Amino acid sequence: DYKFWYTQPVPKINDEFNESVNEPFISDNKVEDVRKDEYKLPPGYSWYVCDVKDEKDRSEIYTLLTDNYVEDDDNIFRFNYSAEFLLWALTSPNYLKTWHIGVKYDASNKLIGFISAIPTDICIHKRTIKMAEVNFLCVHKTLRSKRLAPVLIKEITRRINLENIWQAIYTAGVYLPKPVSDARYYHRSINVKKLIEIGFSSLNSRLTMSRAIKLYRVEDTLNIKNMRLMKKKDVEGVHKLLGSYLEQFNLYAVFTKEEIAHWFLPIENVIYTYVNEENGKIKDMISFYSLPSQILGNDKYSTLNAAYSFYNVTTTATFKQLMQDAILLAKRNNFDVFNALEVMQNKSVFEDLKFGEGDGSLKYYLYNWKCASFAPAHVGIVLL
Ligand SMILES: CCCCCCCCCCCCCC(=O)CSCCNC(=O)CCNC(=O)[C@H](O)C(C)(C)COP(=O)(O)OP(=O)(O)OC[C@H]1O[C@@H](n2cnc3c(N)ncnc32)[C@H](O)[C@@H]1OP(=O)(O)O
Ligand SMILES: NCCCCCCCCCC(=O)N[C@@H](CO)C(=O)N[C@@H](CCCCN)C(=O)NCCC1CCCCC1
Ligand SMILES: [Cl-]
Ligand SMILES: [Mg+2]
Repeated sequence: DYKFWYTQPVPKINDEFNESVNEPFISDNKVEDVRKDEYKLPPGYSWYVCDVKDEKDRSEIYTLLTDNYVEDDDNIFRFNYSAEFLLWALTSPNYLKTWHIGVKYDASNKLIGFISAIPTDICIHKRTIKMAEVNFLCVHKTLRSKRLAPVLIKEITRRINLENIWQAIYTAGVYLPKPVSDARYYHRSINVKKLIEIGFSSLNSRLTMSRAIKLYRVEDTLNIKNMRLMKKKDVEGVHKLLGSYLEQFNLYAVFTKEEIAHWFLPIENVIYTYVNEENGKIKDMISFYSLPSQILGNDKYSTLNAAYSFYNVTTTATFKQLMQDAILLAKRNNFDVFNALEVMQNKSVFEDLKFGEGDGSLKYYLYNWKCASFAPAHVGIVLL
């Protein structure tokens, strides 16, 4: 059952809506009526507002997620967002410090839970709505299944509603009421022997080690020869190319110029964006973010270096050629695997480019919004 989720303005498990339905579960909400008081925590635990711009607070969030964040279904790989990744993820334009909420255990003064949101304009089925994007919900492994997570959820909802914002977008690997879409992850091996060693991949009695290395070999030469790291001059051209491209989709972020600068200007070991400029015009782009996983219980390796497909647009090449070059640039940047969801145009190139189907899928959710669900080809946004 979903005893907490049932109490929320989200679809029931059997709710099915027509294409023409595109509206809040609960309208005419009033900032005036929102609770002013912080939700109650169990005895000896306290809210804490985290300053992600302070290196020590940001270290505390980092340590909590390194120890306690999401794993694969077999508990071998744990997401290991870097501290600098977290700074970038949480400091987007017009972010609110008061949306970065920790919970401390009073007796140790240590952070045991966290939840965050950033503001984002989201276009769902051709209506743009101010939303919050919720991410990084984490409770310490030692305090699980004590119903802390609905306290964290209800508290960020209250803070977000104080800002006159009544919809949110979030993603999870767990099934919850009720996905507006569901995208499988696919994986394109780069460092094959490592991936075998750590049990990310496997060999069969058809594939020997040398065969598997040969299969995934790539030519160190770009299809689009001028693709280069994006520069601050490129920001308006990226904004034009990406903004135009994204409008075809059922669900996508509407980016200002300033969000473009934030979300794409490269930061080593965090975000990589490459552009093809022609005539002072940006005609193609490739982006991917770095998200390592800590490898649990492997004597030889501690970390799996992984690049995640972000936003990719081509006007002068094929999309296969574009994504071939995205794999190469990730190889050039020392990544072991290139990961992508079956969103946008991506699935169309998976078989050709030797991506393998994963064992997880990422569900997309909206809070307080009622709409038809859609196939993930129609999803045009990637959350972190
Ligand atoms: C308008 C503004 C709106 C703002 C708010 C919008 C919504 C934002 C929602 C958040 C979006 C975050 C997106 C995001 O960060 C990306 S998805 C990743 C979330 N993080 C992890 O998976 C970290 C590893 N696990 C944990 O820390 C814990 O297991 C957590 C904290 C997840 C659950 O802690 P726990 O100790 O295992 O459980 P209880 O405390 O006993 O709580 C049980 C209740 O929590 C429901 N639950 C479990 N996992 C959930 C999940 N991933 N989303 C939503 N709900 C989730 C569960 O169904 C149950 O409710 P139910 O009885 O109805 O079934
Ligand atoms: N919601 C925001 C973020 C948090 C939610 C994120 C939810 C996802 C959490 C992590 C997760 O399950 N990853 C999956 C996605 O497939 C994953 O890596 N599988 C890998 C490793 C499986 C390890 C064993 N079990 C996987 O299949 N390799 C197969 C690779 C292979 C390459 C060669 C060709 C065939 C397949
Ligand atoms: Cl080259
Ligand atoms: Mg709990």
